[PDB]
Amino acid sequence: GPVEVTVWHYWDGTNADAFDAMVDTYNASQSDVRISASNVPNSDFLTKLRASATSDTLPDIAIGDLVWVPQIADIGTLADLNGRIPDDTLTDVNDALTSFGTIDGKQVSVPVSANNLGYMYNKTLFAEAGLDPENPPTTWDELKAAGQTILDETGKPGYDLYTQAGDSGEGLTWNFQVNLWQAGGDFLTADNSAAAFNTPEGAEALQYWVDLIDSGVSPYAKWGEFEKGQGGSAQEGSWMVGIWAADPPFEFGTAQVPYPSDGEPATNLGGEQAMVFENSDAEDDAAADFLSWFLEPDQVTEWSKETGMLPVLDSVATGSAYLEWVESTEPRLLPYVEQMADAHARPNTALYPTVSLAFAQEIEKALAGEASVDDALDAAEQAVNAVLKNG
Ligand SMILES: OC[C@H]1O[C@H](OC[C@H]2O[C@H](O[C@H]3[C@H](O)[C@@H](O)[C@@H](O)O[C@@H]3CO)[C@H](O)[C@@H](O)[C@@H]2O)[C@H](O)[C@@H](O)[C@@H]1O
Repeated sequence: GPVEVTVWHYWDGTNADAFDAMVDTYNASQSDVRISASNVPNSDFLTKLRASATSDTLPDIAIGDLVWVPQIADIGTLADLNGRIPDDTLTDVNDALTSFGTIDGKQVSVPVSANNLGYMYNKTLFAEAGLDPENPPTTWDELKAAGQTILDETGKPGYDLYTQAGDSGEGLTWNFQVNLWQAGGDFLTADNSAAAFNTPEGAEALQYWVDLIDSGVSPYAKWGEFEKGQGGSAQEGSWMVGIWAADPPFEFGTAQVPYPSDGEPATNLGGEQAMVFENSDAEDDAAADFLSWFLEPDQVTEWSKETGMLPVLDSVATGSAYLEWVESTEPRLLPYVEQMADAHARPNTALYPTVSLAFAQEIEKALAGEASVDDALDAAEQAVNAVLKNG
């Protein structure tokens, strides 16, 4: 009988139905491996893995959020996927995501879905303000000026900023990182040992946020006005194209995230990564056989099409097949697809969640008007370095 391989994931809905259909397809396509997939709730997933390490009942495959990988790598020994998944598959996978998935030299994760942040806007409100509803802003200066027009002409915020840290800080941090990278900035140093953002580039990105808030274009603590149909625009994840293209709350448009004339295009990557917990070389190779099949172009194309998630393979994101389909079926996803070339991943440190909250709490003081841009970047660097240095 087949090698039995367990997969834990947190997908629900369409995504879980799609994944179960692909498991069925793989299971019926050969007799050497049988995949048994289970849903574990997103909020329960890490705590289940910690208990499972203690009870020696870890799954063979875990599929987790990007920022979980480094934490999971400390819960249980992860197999190296290099030499298990075909070299040409791993080369094709988005480089930011294979780099992210490299811990102690081993390819301990591979992405199996992707998403990124984009610019979404309300065409009806743009038109009401006297803007061209088909011509979104392309630069920071264009966004500030178009947002100012929306505020001046309609009394509504031109652009939402994610300005409150909340429980994790990640809404603020991961929206800010986009603009830090577009300014030519870095978040941590290349070895994740220290902050790298307390720079002219960092101050350019934070001064952008503070200028938007100070003008009233992006009020402090007013996230979600855009989503209510009461706001010009917002950074939104690619998953929103799918949620809205079905039952839209208003006529929305999408674009590349506006970037500074003195800078470069950038965005931030989300999505799910697969990890194989090390057992025997036979069992690791059984698990990696399923992941190899899952990462072939035909699977990645059909999976992306049906879930609205962005493909993890460069060859699919840039392929005529997939692009023609996006143009025919979900054309507002195209800017998100094109951004896969410029997208960055967060740093692969196991302290990232603590780093991100320490960062977000200090930066929020500048957004709230309680600190200067220079003092908040100094404070954020102190908080982050204390978290990184002291472990
Ligand atoms: O962009 C606003 C968002 O920012 C933070 O979350 C960052 C994570 O966003 C992604 O996860 C999203 C899923 O893809 C969606 O299908 C859905 O469940 O929403 C989550 C985020 O809530 C990304 O895949 C992750 O890698 C990112 O870390 C805030 O914490 C969120 O509250 C905001 O929604």
